[PDB]
Amino acid sequence: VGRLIYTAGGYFRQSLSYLEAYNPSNGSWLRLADLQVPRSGLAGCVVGGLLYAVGGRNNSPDGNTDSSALDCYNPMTNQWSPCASMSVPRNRIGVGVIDGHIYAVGGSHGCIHHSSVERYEPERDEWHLVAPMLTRRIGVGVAVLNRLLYAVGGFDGTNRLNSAECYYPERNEWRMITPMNTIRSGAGVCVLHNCIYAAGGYDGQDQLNSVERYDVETETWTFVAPMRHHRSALGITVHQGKIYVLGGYDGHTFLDSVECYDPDSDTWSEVTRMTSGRSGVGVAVTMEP
Ligand SMILES: COc1cccc(S(=O)(=O)N(CC(=O)O)c2cccc(-n3ncc(C(=O)O)c3C3CC3)c2)c1
Repeated sequence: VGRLIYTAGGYFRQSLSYLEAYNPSNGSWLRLADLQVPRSGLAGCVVGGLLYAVGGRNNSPDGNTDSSALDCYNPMTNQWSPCASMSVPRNRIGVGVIDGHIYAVGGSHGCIHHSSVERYEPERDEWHLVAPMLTRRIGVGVAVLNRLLYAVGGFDGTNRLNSAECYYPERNEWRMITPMNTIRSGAGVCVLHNCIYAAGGYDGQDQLNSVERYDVETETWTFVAPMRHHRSALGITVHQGKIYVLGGYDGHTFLDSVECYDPDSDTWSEVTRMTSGRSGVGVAVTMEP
């Protein structure tokens, strides 16, 4: 009990510093301490009850600065603290947590599209590079299932991708998995039960409302019910057995819509609205502040 969905950063006209937390138990939103530096295209995650904001870019009227930053938010104090920075700036990043360690995957630095991957050790406050992906990927969806790390879709600098790959930590090795049925860059990727879900994204022509899931045992991708809204650069998380998608861009509007997927009924429903429309947020779940 007592866990909230935190959304950090994002974009609307410029990169944002907002940290806001939604309580599914009562529908309330809380505005919390702003990020020290505005950022869009970041990712969020939680280790040990602390929220981490990783990478992104500060797009402002006076600049576009890609971020190598790792910042830690403590709900007990409502304060952000800098942690060790990554080896390289990573905008349009994806992240995943394995056994208390944060993996930062891909992303861009200027016109460079990274295949590199690095791993953070909170206990030592250190990053170290691990094996790079087989493909350069920005706008990459990342999730962890059964202590394996998945990198899904994205953009390699020439093509948006339907491909996906998996990292096996004990071998420090990446291997391709079955590709998705749809090209997706800037999708929301998460894990629910024994499947990796890829929701939304951009296929090179349109923002998508379709959603597909990879069953790690059968190695197949299957479509589930589509979202009500097409969206790219959405936030996503799982809470109490349901997927939540937050914001994104539908080709016309920066959405404030938050939708919730119930896997038992295979249905999406609108559950709340963010306080303002935005895309490119980082999202994670931890205890209320
Ligand atoms: C029109 O304004 C917009 C519209 C949507 C999002 C933003 S954003 O400020 O949130 N943002 C812009 C940036 O960093 O350029 C961002 C963040 C994460 C990933 C991605 N991402 N990565 C690759 C692709 C693709 O086109 O294949 C995309 C885009 C999402 C499909 C972009 C600004």
